[PDB]
Amino acid sequence: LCNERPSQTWSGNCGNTAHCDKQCQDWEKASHGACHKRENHWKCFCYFNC
Repeated sequence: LCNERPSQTWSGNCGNTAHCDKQCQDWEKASHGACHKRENHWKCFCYFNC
């Protein structure tokens, strides 16, 4: 189940979603990551146990 968890590692705003996708998998221990806008802030969300 791909639990879309907010930016742990990543800071404020996101753009390099390719980086985000690693900065979740490698750093933390998610399946992957992806950038999304929430409250006008692009967060790198991580996606675990997918």
